[PDB]
Amino acid sequence: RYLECASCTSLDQSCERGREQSLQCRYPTEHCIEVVTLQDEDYTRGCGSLPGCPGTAGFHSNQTFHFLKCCNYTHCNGGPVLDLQSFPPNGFQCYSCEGCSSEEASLINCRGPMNQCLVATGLSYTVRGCATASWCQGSHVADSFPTHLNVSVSCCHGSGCNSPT
Ligand SMILES: *[C@@H]1O[C@H](CO)[C@@H](O)[C@H](O)[C@H]1NC(C)=O
Repeated sequence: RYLECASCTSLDQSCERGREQSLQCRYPTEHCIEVVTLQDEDYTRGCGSLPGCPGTAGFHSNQTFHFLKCCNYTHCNGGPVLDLQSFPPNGFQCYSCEGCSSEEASLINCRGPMNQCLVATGLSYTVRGCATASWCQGSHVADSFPTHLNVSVSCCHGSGCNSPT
């Protein structure tokens, strides 16, 4: 039948404050979705379809945080608003830079499910940080890159394994 999802948008203050709003989605074609990007601060909750649902995907560096979640139960995408600090450190560290070389790259402490060290380059921006595997292997890195460049990703598991060589 229908799936009832939380609904809000950062155009409004609906994410950042208020009673939680509902929206009907067409399941199984659609699911509850929650998309976060903070550098700027874009936040949305509603209906959508991500391949790999239910699940989450995420990436953070020193100055950017992306997170996505998809799920299939009532208001599963609701609750308190997320930021990077909602996620307890997971024990790993990765090098970080924005779109960068060995002459600067600082380690950050990885949080939540973002336990892979990432390097990605777009044909020329380069980014490094902490990522989930689903972020490494999806189309998510191609998105969140300026315009329509050629994207290659490399991820590894192990603290600091994405160091600039
Ligand atoms: C985080 O980034 C800021 C730049 O806005 C920088 O001043 C700071 O040293 C960085 N710290 C870490 C731990 O990455």
